[PDB]
Amino acid sequence: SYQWQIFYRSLDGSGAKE
Repeated sequence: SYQWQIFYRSLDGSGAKE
């Protein structure tokens, strides 16, 4: 239920960090 948990999940590597 979060931006990443919902988006990043689909994104191979959203966050720049490892």
